Amino acid sequence: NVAHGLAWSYYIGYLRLILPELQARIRTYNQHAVSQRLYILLPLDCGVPDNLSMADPNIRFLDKLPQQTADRAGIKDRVYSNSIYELLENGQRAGTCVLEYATPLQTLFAMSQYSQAGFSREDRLEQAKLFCRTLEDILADAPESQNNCRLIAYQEPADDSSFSLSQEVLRHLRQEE
Amino acid sequence: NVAHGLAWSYYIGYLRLILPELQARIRTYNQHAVSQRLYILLPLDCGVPDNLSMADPNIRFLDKLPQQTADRAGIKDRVYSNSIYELLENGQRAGTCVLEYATPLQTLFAMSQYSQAGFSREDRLEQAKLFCRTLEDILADAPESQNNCRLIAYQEPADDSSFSLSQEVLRHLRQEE
Repeated sequence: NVAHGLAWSYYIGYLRLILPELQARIRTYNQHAVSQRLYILLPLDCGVPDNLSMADPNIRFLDKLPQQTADRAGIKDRVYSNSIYELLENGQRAGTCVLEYATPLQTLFAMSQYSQAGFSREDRLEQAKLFCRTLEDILADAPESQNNCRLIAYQEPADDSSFSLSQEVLRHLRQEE
Repeated sequence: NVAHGLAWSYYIGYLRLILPELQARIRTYNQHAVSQRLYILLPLDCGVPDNLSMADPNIRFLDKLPQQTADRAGIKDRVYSNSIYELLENGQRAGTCVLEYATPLQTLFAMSQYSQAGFSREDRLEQAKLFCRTLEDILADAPESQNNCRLIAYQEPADDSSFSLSQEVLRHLRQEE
């Protein structure tokens, strides 16, 4: 269903455009240290806040990369931007990386709320899973992915406290070892 | 099929974000004249070149609007940009407007070429039509659309010369009368 098109659109109109130029952008910043790879958050609840420091204050915005621009579909200098965050753990800087949510999941969340979209609110989790799975299969085979990015899919427990998002990211970041 | 999700995603992650701020952006430019409304090109052949002056040299890039920025899905200051074109007719400036292609149609075109996307190349025209139709139905009811934008859907003849894209746009622009 809908997650398949959105996963493909996310690759085609974003990942395949930005991944081949990412390492080069990261070097340039590091002169003027940031881990290689784009870390893409995939919350299966589709809860995508716009400010990441509100998902977890241990994720703390540092800076932006150098913008990448390109002429796209009649738009001159369409801008692709990405943000660099520091991951904190017990008050210590434990990691630095380019981190963001996968925006199509916010697009599934919204769809589920608009009547005329014929997308039922209880189909969210199944579409989110389909989106993650489609996207992994795309990136296994993707020439533009060689390292390059890491998917961080997760599901919060029902419905207690704990869950650290920073710790979730820190786990994958440490793996890169 | 896939065009439904893409139309909804186009509204949700773009049109509903940019249309409420567009008129205000157009006034600001006009101080430092451009028709109101975003003109969105919908070629049913899904042929979306990146440079519009290559679709028709009578469409000639003038300037960009003031960028609109917002914090979106962990990205700080994601940038929405739009380009202003002059429409020429027999060497005379006949119109000035903010013009672009609908990018999801380029996303359908690409999908049709990747084997693993299970999207057959001969289903393009039917998905393009579905995308246009879904998008019109979204924008009939859309509070964010009140004027605001104009869809210009068209299909080139098989397979002679003529067809002017500038003339196609000029027709809808003149209607706004």
